[PDB]
Order: sequence, then structure tokens, then C-alpha cells
Amino acid sequence: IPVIEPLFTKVTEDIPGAQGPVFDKNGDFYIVAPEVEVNGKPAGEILRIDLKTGKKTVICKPEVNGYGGIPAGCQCDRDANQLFVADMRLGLLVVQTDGTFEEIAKKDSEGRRMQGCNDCAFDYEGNLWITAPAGEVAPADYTRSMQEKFGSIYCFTTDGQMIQVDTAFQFPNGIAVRHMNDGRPYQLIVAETPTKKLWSYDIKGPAKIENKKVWGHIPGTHEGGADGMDFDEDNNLLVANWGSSHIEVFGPDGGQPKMRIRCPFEKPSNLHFKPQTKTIFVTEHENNAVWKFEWQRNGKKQYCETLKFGIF
Ligand SMILES: [Ca+2]
Repeated sequence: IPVIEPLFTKVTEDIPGAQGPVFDKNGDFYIVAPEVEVNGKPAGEILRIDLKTGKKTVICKPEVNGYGGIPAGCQCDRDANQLFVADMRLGLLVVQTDGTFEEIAKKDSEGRRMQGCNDCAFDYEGNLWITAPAGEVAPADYTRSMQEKFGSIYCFTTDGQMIQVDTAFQFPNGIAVRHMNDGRPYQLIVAETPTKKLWSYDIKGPAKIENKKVWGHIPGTHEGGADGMDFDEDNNLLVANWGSSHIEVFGPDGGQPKMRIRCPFEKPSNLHFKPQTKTIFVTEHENNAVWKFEWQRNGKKQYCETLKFGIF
């Protein structure tokens, strides 16, 4: 497997468990620091990063009834410039640029207690596919599916339903939606960290997935595996392989990586493209920092970049 070593430029530092890189509708950059703690208790943060200076600003430090959050992944909304943030303790949150937030659901569509989420992905129809590797949300005792298969997958629909679409995953982590050239969502990819697998499903409709399949294989025998992921404009899937010092590049058909990207660190956690560029911002856990490098092409257009009221 051919490996490339592009120049990684430092963006910002000192962000405990740095991940969830995302750009909003104005091109502003945000990341999450899930591991910030106050007296050993969760006090995770959502930060805005000034790309010109690298200076950090904590816009949200989510807490519900005294239970601090562990913000873990993000997606920017389209119809309003707001962030949907997966939280390992609080489930799914909607965070405004002013720093205020709202908890989306304490229970799913079946009345079952919500699970802590790690990452999410919007399809072009506006449906949000979410990974939930943690156990029940706060106030329940914090647990995570690294060893046992209790991690779930959800789909927060346009009509506001929080639907659990699958279960029994050993730490479902990164998640991405593959679309047809005409924009129709047709395949859901889910990373299962410790098992070194990438799973796929055929998206038949909103909150409807079928035919679970082992889509791709993650290299290495190290502790870790596939973390965050994202598609480029040609539908190649770039996946952070936590603990391998590489970002794996899968072709549109999956299987084994067709290319690897060497990182100047061992623990890449997530990655996200800057709109309209080849620039990929990579968060990592070794130094708790954010970096950026140039990919071979532009990123796949995000849902937030599309137009609701366009002609085409
Ligand atoms: Ca991303």
C-alpha cells in the first residue's frame, strides 16, 4: 500500500482529547475537548479556533443537572448556522455560535434511554446518522463499549425522531454517508474501533438501513483502530487510524486501503475538510493538538454547504 507524507502544519495546542473538527456556514473552525476535567469529573468543552492566530475560545462547556458533558463529534446544520454535537455523557446536543446549547433527547423513539454519542454525519436529505459507543447518558454511570458489544447507531430525522437503527457494536466511532452522484444517500459507513473493521449498510431511506456488511479492513494490531472519517469529492474515504500514525484512504468500493497518509503523530482522532479546499484539519490525541495538511483534492460537499432553495 503506497504511503504519502504531506506536510502537517500545527494549528492549535493544549486541547485534552482533541477531536470533532468542523467548519460552520461562515467558514469558522471548531473542535471539541472531551477530556477537560474539573476535580476528576467530566467538564468537556466545545471551542472556536481563530485560524489566523491559532488562539482558542471555549464557547460551550455543556452541563445538564450538574453532569458535565464529554463533547466528542460535530456536524454543522444547513437551515441554521448551528452545530450538532455528539456528547459521550449527554447524547446529542445542538450548540449555537453564542455558546448556548440544548439537549436533543434523553430517550429514543422507543422510549429507551439515550446512549452517549461520539460522532455523527448528515446525509443530503438532512438526516443525522450518529454513533453511540457509550452506555446510557448521564445520570447513569459512565461506561463505554471498548470491550463489550453494547454500542449503538442512531438516526435523528428531519421530523425530529431519534431512532436507534442498530446495536451490538464494539465501540462504533467514525461515521460517514456515501451519496450517489445525484445526491441520493445510499450507503452508511461505520467504524468499529477495536475490531479493525469498517461496516457498511445500504441506506434505503430516512432511518432505514439494511444489509450490514464488513466493508473495509483497518491495518495494524495496535490498540486502537478506525476513529473519525470523511469523504473527499471523489468518494474516497479517509479514516483516522488511532494508534497507527496513519490516516487510511479507502477507494469507493472499500476493502483494503489503497493509500495511507503518514502523520507526525501516533494518534489521529478525526479529520475534516475546510470548505472549497484540499485542506484537511486533523485532530490527534498524542499531543492533544490540531494540524492541517493538503490532500490530493477537495472534500466532499457537506450538507451545510448545499442549498435548500436552489434551482440545481
Ligand atoms: Ca469530520
